Amino acid sequence: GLMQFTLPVRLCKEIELFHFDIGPFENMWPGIFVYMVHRSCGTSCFELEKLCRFIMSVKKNYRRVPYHNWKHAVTVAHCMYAILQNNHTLFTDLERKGLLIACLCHDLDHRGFSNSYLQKFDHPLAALYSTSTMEQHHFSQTVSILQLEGHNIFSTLSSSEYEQVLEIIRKAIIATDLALYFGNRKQLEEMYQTGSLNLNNQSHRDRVIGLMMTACDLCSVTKLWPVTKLTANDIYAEFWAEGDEMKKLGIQPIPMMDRDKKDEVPQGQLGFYNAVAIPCYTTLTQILPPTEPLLKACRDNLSQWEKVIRGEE
Ligand SMILES: Cn1cc(-c2ccccc2)nc1CCc1ccc2ccccc2n1
Ligand SMILES: [Mg+2]
Ligand SMILES: [Zn+2]
Repeated sequence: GLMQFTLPVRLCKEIELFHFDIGPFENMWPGIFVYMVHRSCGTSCFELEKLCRFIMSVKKNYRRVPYHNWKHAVTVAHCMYAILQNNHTLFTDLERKGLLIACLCHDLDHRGFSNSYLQKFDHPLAALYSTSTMEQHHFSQTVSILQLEGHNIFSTLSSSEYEQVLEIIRKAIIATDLALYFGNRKQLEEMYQTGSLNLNNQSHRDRVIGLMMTACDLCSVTKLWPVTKLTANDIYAEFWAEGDEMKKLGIQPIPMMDRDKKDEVPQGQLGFYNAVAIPCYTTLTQILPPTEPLLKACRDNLSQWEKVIRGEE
Protein backbone atom coordinates (compact mmCIF):
# COMPACT_ATOMS: atom_id res chain seq x y z
CA GLY A 1 0.00 0.00 0.00
CA LEU A 2 2.67 2.54 1.16
CA MET A 3 5.33 0.97 -1.19
CA GLN A 4 6.11 3.59 -3.90
CA PHE A 5 8.51 2.96 -6.82
CA THR A 6 11.17 5.75 -6.87
CA LEU A 7 13.65 6.24 -9.76
CA PRO A 8 17.11 7.84 -9.72
CA VAL A 9 16.90 11.66 -10.01
CA ARG A 10 17.77 11.82 -13.80
CA LEU A 11 15.01 9.23 -14.64
CA CYS A 12 12.51 10.74 -12.13
CA LYS A 13 12.78 14.11 -14.05
CA GLU A 14 13.32 12.96 -17.69
CA ILE A 15 10.52 10.25 -17.58
CA GLU A 16 7.92 13.12 -17.51
CA LEU A 17 9.28 14.35 -20.90
CA PHE A 18 7.93 12.97 -24.24
CA HIS A 19 11.47 12.27 -25.66
CA PHE A 20 12.53 10.06 -22.65
CA ASP A 21 14.40 6.89 -23.75
CA ILE A 22 13.93 3.99 -21.23
CA GLY A 23 17.67 3.03 -21.46
CA PRO A 24 19.49 -0.30 -22.10
CA PHE A 25 19.04 -1.85 -18.57
CA GLU A 26 16.17 -4.33 -19.30
CA ASN A 27 15.76 -5.15 -15.54
CA MET A 28 14.74 -1.49 -14.78
CA TRP A 29 11.86 -1.51 -17.40
CA PRO A 30 9.16 -3.29 -15.27
CA GLY A 31 9.76 -0.80 -12.40
CA ILE A 32 9.58 2.15 -14.88
CA PHE A 33 6.14 0.84 -16.03
CA VAL A 34 4.95 0.38 -12.41
CA TYR A 35 6.15 3.95 -11.57
CA MET A 36 4.11 5.30 -14.56
CA VAL A 37 0.96 3.29 -13.59
CA HIS A 38 1.19 4.71 -9.97
CA ARG A 39 1.54 8.41 -11.08
CA SER A 40 -0.84 8.06 -14.12
CA CYS A 41 -3.54 5.98 -12.36
CA GLY A 42 -2.74 5.75 -8.58
CA THR A 43 -1.17 3.18 -6.15
CA SER A 44 -4.73 1.72 -5.62
CA CYS A 45 -5.45 1.07 -9.38
CA PHE A 46 -3.92 -2.48 -9.31
CA GLU A 47 -2.80 -5.01 -6.64
CA LEU A 48 1.06 -4.79 -6.86
CA GLU A 49 1.48 -8.64 -6.64
CA LYS A 50 -0.94 -9.27 -9.60
CA LEU A 51 0.45 -6.25 -11.58
CA CYS A 52 4.10 -7.46 -11.22
CA ARG A 53 2.98 -10.99 -12.26
CA PHE A 54 0.98 -9.61 -15.26
CA ILE A 55 4.07 -7.51 -16.37
CA MET A 56 6.44 -10.54 -16.27
CA SER A 57 4.01 -12.82 -18.25
CA VAL A 58 3.58 -9.98 -20.85
CA LYS A 59 7.42 -9.71 -21.03
CA LYS A 60 7.77 -13.54 -21.48
CA ASN A 61 5.28 -13.44 -24.44
CA TYR A 62 7.34 -10.82 -26.41
CA ARG A 63 9.95 -12.51 -28.71
CA ARG A 64 13.68 -11.65 -29.23
CA VAL A 65 13.02 -9.80 -32.56
CA PRO A 66 15.03 -6.69 -33.60
CA TYR A 67 12.22 -4.09 -33.08
CA HIS A 68 8.78 -5.54 -32.07
CA ASN A 69 10.14 -6.59 -28.63
CA TRP A 70 9.66 -5.89 -24.88
CA LYS A 71 11.62 -2.53 -25.14
CA HIS A 72 9.08 -1.37 -27.83
CA ALA A 73 6.13 -2.34 -25.52
CA VAL A 74 7.50 -0.23 -22.59
CA THR A 75 8.59 2.70 -24.90
CA VAL A 76 5.00 2.91 -26.34
CA ALA A 77 3.52 2.70 -22.78
CA HIS A 78 5.84 5.63 -21.81
CA CYS A 79 4.63 7.80 -24.76
CA MET A 80 1.02 7.11 -23.50
CA TYR A 81 2.04 8.01 -19.89
CA ALA A 82 3.41 11.43 -21.09
CA ILE A 83 0.19 12.17 -23.12
CA LEU A 84 -2.07 11.21 -20.14
CA GLN A 85 0.05 13.19 -17.59
CA ASN A 86 -0.03 16.37 -19.80
CA ASN A 87 -3.87 15.96 -20.30
CA HIS A 88 -4.78 15.26 -16.59
CA THR A 89 -8.55 16.00 -16.65
CA LEU A 90 -9.43 14.88 -20.25
CA PHE A 91 -9.47 11.08 -19.39
CA THR A 92 -11.52 8.77 -17.10
CA ASP A 93 -10.11 6.42 -14.39
CA LEU A 94 -10.90 3.35 -16.62
CA GLU A 95 -9.16 4.94 -19.67
CA ARG A 96 -5.87 5.63 -17.77
CA LYS A 97 -5.97 2.02 -16.36
CA GLY A 98 -6.68 0.46 -19.80
CA LEU A 99 -4.47 2.56 -22.15
CA LEU A 100 -1.15 1.88 -20.25
CA ILE A 101 -1.93 -1.89 -20.31
CA ALA A 102 -3.11 -1.59 -23.97
CA CYS A 103 0.29 -0.04 -24.93
CA LEU A 104 2.33 -2.64 -22.98
CA CYS A 105 0.29 -5.48 -24.62
CA HIS A 106 -0.17 -3.98 -28.13
CA ASP A 107 2.54 -6.07 -29.94
CA LEU A 108 2.27 -9.32 -27.85
CA ASP A 109 3.91 -12.39 -29.49
CA HIS A 110 4.89 -10.36 -32.62
CA ARG A 111 7.16 -12.46 -34.94
CA GLY A 112 8.80 -9.49 -36.79
CA PHE A 113 6.50 -9.90 -39.89
CA SER A 114 3.71 -7.67 -41.35
CA ASN A 115 0.04 -8.72 -41.93
CA SER A 116 0.95 -8.80 -45.70
CA TYR A 117 3.66 -11.48 -45.19
CA LEU A 118 1.34 -13.70 -42.99
CA GLN A 119 -1.22 -13.44 -45.87
CA LYS A 120 1.29 -14.30 -48.67
CA PHE A 121 2.86 -17.09 -46.53
CA ASP A 122 -0.75 -18.28 -45.83
CA HIS A 123 -0.03 -18.39 -42.05
CA PRO A 124 -2.75 -19.97 -39.83
CA LEU A 125 -3.42 -16.53 -38.17
CA ALA A 126 -4.32 -15.06 -41.66
CA ALA A 127 -7.21 -17.61 -41.99
CA LEU A 128 -8.33 -16.91 -38.35
CA TYR A 129 -8.10 -13.03 -38.70
CA SER A 130 -8.61 -11.82 -42.32
CA THR A 131 -7.94 -8.12 -41.39
CA SER A 132 -5.68 -6.48 -38.74
CA THR A 133 -4.32 -10.06 -38.39
CA MET A 134 -1.47 -9.50 -35.86
CA GLU A 135 -3.53 -6.84 -33.94
CA GLN A 136 -6.43 -9.32 -33.27
CA HIS A 137 -3.65 -11.78 -32.14
CA HIS A 138 -2.05 -9.16 -29.77
CA PHE A 139 -5.53 -8.64 -28.18
CA SER A 140 -6.14 -12.47 -28.04
CA GLN A 141 -2.77 -12.87 -26.19
CA THR A 142 -3.73 -10.00 -23.80
CA VAL A 143 -7.03 -11.74 -22.78
CA SER A 144 -5.17 -15.11 -22.36
CA ILE A 145 -2.53 -13.50 -20.00
CA LEU A 146 -5.32 -11.66 -18.03
CA GLN A 147 -7.00 -15.15 -17.71
CA LEU A 148 -3.87 -16.80 -16.08
CA GLU A 149 -4.36 -17.50 -12.31
CA GLY A 150 -3.45 -14.42 -10.18
CA HIS A 151 -2.97 -12.27 -13.37
CA ASN A 152 -6.40 -10.50 -13.40
CA ILE A 153 -5.32 -6.92 -12.56
CA PHE A 154 -8.94 -5.72 -13.27
CA SER A 155 -10.55 -8.16 -10.71
CA THR A 156 -11.66 -5.23 -8.39
CA LEU A 157 -13.64 -3.61 -11.30
CA SER A 158 -17.41 -4.39 -11.59
CA SER A 159 -18.68 -6.55 -14.54
CA SER A 160 -19.68 -3.40 -16.59
CA GLU A 161 -16.39 -1.53 -15.82
CA TYR A 162 -14.47 -4.80 -16.67
CA GLU A 163 -16.26 -5.13 -20.09
CA GLN A 164 -15.64 -1.34 -20.65
CA VAL A 165 -11.85 -1.62 -19.93
CA LEU A 166 -11.49 -4.72 -22.24
CA GLU A 167 -13.39 -2.77 -24.99
CA ILE A 168 -10.95 0.23 -24.52
CA ILE A 169 -7.94 -2.20 -24.71
CA ARG A 170 -9.40 -4.06 -27.78
CA LYS A 171 -10.11 -0.83 -29.79
CA ALA A 172 -6.71 0.61 -28.62
CA ILE A 173 -4.75 -2.47 -29.89
CA ILE A 174 -6.71 -2.82 -33.23
CA ALA A 175 -6.06 0.95 -33.77
CA THR A 176 -2.24 0.21 -33.90
CA ASP A 177 -2.90 -1.40 -37.33
CA LEU A 178 -1.31 1.41 -39.44
CA ALA A 179 -3.66 0.36 -42.35
CA LEU A 180 -6.56 1.80 -40.18
CA TYR A 181 -4.70 5.04 -39.19
CA PHE A 182 -5.13 6.96 -42.56
CA GLY A 183 -8.99 6.91 -42.48
CA ASN A 184 -9.11 7.46 -38.67
CA ARG A 185 -7.00 10.67 -38.93
CA LYS A 186 -8.94 11.98 -42.03
CA GLN A 187 -12.25 11.69 -40.05
CA LEU A 188 -10.58 13.34 -37.01
CA GLU A 189 -9.25 16.07 -39.41
CA GLU A 190 -12.80 16.77 -40.81
CA MET A 191 -14.41 16.59 -37.29
CA TYR A 192 -11.89 19.15 -35.87
CA GLN A 193 -12.03 21.47 -38.98
CA THR A 194 -15.92 21.54 -39.12
CA GLY A 195 -16.05 21.85 -35.27
CA SER A 196 -18.21 18.67 -34.91
CA LEU A 197 -15.52 16.92 -32.73
CA ASN A 198 -17.24 16.10 -29.37
CA LEU A 199 -15.28 14.30 -26.57
CA ASN A 200 -18.53 13.21 -24.75
CA ASN A 201 -19.40 11.32 -28.01
CA GLN A 202 -18.04 7.76 -27.33
CA SER A 203 -17.44 7.18 -31.13
CA HIS A 204 -15.29 10.40 -31.14
CA ARG A 205 -13.25 9.36 -28.02
CA ASP A 206 -12.55 5.99 -29.72
CA ARG A 207 -11.10 7.87 -32.77
CA VAL A 208 -9.01 10.20 -30.52
CA ILE A 209 -7.75 7.21 -28.43
CA GLY A 210 -6.96 5.53 -31.81
CA LEU A 211 -4.75 8.45 -32.97
CA MET A 212 -3.10 8.56 -29.48
CA MET A 213 -2.25 4.81 -30.05
CA THR A 214 -0.74 5.58 -33.53
CA ALA A 215 1.22 8.54 -31.98
CA CYS A 216 2.62 6.34 -29.12
CA ASP A 217 3.35 3.46 -31.55
CA LEU A 218 5.40 5.72 -33.90
CA CYS A 219 7.08 7.65 -30.99
CA SER A 220 10.65 6.60 -32.16
CA VAL A 221 10.32 9.60 -34.61
CA THR A 222 9.81 11.92 -31.52
CA LYS A 223 13.08 11.04 -29.67
CA LEU A 224 16.41 12.90 -29.84
CA TRP A 225 18.05 12.22 -33.25
CA PRO A 226 20.64 9.64 -32.00
CA VAL A 227 17.78 7.44 -30.54
CA THR A 228 15.60 7.90 -33.69
CA LYS A 229 18.52 7.00 -36.02
CA LEU A 230 19.59 3.88 -34.02
CA THR A 231 15.94 2.64 -33.68
CA ALA A 232 15.59 2.93 -37.53
CA ASN A 233 18.38 0.23 -37.80
CA ASP A 234 16.17 -2.16 -35.73
CA ILE A 235 13.05 -1.24 -37.80
CA TYR A 236 14.84 -1.99 -41.13
CA ALA A 237 16.46 -5.17 -39.63
CA GLU A 238 12.91 -6.64 -39.33
CA PHE A 239 11.77 -5.27 -42.76
CA TRP A 240 14.81 -6.69 -44.66
CA ALA A 241 14.47 -10.16 -42.96
CA GLU A 242 10.78 -10.02 -44.13
CA GLY A 243 11.97 -9.01 -47.64
CA ASP A 244 14.35 -12.02 -47.59
CA GLU A 245 11.33 -14.25 -46.72
CA MET A 246 9.31 -12.57 -49.55
CA LYS A 247 12.13 -13.50 -52.02
CA LYS A 248 11.95 -17.13 -50.67
CA LEU A 249 8.18 -17.25 -51.57
CA GLY A 250 9.25 -16.08 -55.13
CA ILE A 251 7.87 -12.51 -54.60
CA GLN A 252 10.11 -9.42 -55.02
CA PRO A 253 9.42 -7.37 -51.86
CA ILE A 254 8.71 -3.58 -51.90
CA PRO A 255 11.97 -1.52 -51.75
CA MET A 256 11.29 -0.73 -48.02
CA MET A 257 11.91 -4.47 -47.29
CA ASP A 258 14.70 -5.05 -49.92
CA ARG A 259 18.18 -4.82 -48.24
CA ASP A 260 19.62 -4.37 -51.82
CA LYS A 261 17.93 -0.88 -51.76
CA LYS A 262 19.43 0.26 -48.35
CA ASP A 263 20.62 3.53 -50.08
CA GLU A 264 16.95 4.65 -50.60
CA VAL A 265 16.34 4.61 -46.75
CA PRO A 266 16.76 8.42 -46.25
CA GLN A 267 14.11 9.16 -48.98
CA GLY A 268 11.76 6.43 -47.57
CA GLN A 269 12.07 8.12 -44.11
CA LEU A 270 11.08 11.56 -45.68
CA GLY A 271 7.91 10.01 -47.26
CA PHE A 272 6.88 8.33 -43.95
CA TYR A 273 7.38 11.57 -41.95
CA ASN A 274 5.40 13.62 -44.58
CA ALA A 275 2.76 10.83 -45.26
CA VAL A 276 2.28 9.35 -41.73
CA ALA A 277 4.21 10.86 -38.79
CA ILE A 278 3.77 14.69 -39.23
CA PRO A 279 0.03 14.39 -40.11
CA CYS A 280 -0.45 12.14 -37.00
CA TYR A 281 1.27 14.49 -34.46
CA THR A 282 -0.39 17.55 -36.19
CA THR A 283 -4.01 16.25 -35.77
CA LEU A 284 -3.09 15.08 -32.23
CA THR A 285 -1.67 18.57 -31.33
CA GLN A 286 -4.95 20.21 -32.63
CA ILE A 287 -7.18 17.94 -30.43
CA LEU A 288 -4.72 17.79 -27.44
CA PRO A 289 -2.62 21.02 -27.43
CA PRO A 290 -0.16 19.86 -24.70
CA THR A 291 1.16 17.02 -27.06
CA GLU A 292 2.87 19.74 -29.21
CA PRO A 293 6.41 18.63 -28.10
CA LEU A 294 5.89 15.33 -30.12
CA LEU A 295 5.06 17.30 -33.34
CA LYS A 296 8.08 19.61 -32.65
CA ALA A 297 10.47 16.62 -32.03
CA CYS A 298 9.09 14.91 -35.19
CA ARG A 299 9.76 18.07 -37.30
CA ASP A 300 13.33 18.21 -35.84
CA ASN A 301 13.85 14.52 -36.90
CA LEU A 302 12.37 15.26 -40.40
CA SER A 303 15.07 18.00 -40.77
CA GLN A 304 17.81 15.45 -39.71
CA TRP A 305 16.74 12.98 -42.50
CA GLU A 306 16.78 16.00 -44.91
CA LYS A 307 20.41 16.66 -43.75
CA VAL A 308 21.32 12.96 -44.39
CA ILE A 309 20.10 13.16 -48.08
CA ARG A 310 22.12 16.44 -48.52
CA GLY A 311 25.20 14.36 -47.40
CA GLU A 312 25.67 16.73 -44.37
CA GLU A 313 25.65 13.45 -42.29
C1 LIG B 1 7.41 3.89 -46.14
N1 LIG B 1 8.80 3.64 -46.20
C2 LIG B 1 9.49 3.29 -47.36
C3 LIG B 1 10.85 3.20 -47.01
C4 LIG B 1 11.94 2.82 -47.87
C5 LIG B 1 11.77 2.73 -49.24
C6 LIG B 1 12.84 2.33 -50.03
C7 LIG B 1 14.07 1.99 -49.49
C8 LIG B 1 14.24 2.07 -48.11
C9 LIG B 1 13.17 2.47 -47.31
N2 LIG B 1 11.01 3.42 -45.64
C10 LIG B 1 9.77 3.69 -45.15
C11 LIG B 1 9.51 3.97 -43.70
C12 LIG B 1 9.96 2.78 -42.79
C13 LIG B 1 9.42 2.99 -41.39
C14 LIG B 1 8.16 2.40 -41.07
C15 LIG B 1 7.61 2.58 -39.80
C16 LIG B 1 8.30 3.38 -38.83
C17 LIG B 1 7.80 3.64 -37.54
C18 LIG B 1 8.51 4.42 -36.66
C19 LIG B 1 9.75 4.97 -37.03
C20 LIG B 1 10.26 4.76 -38.29
C21 LIG B 1 9.54 3.95 -39.24
N3 LIG B 1 10.08 3.74 -40.52
MG1 LIG C 1 1.88 -3.67 -33.95
ZN1 LIG D 1 3.95 -1.32 -31.97
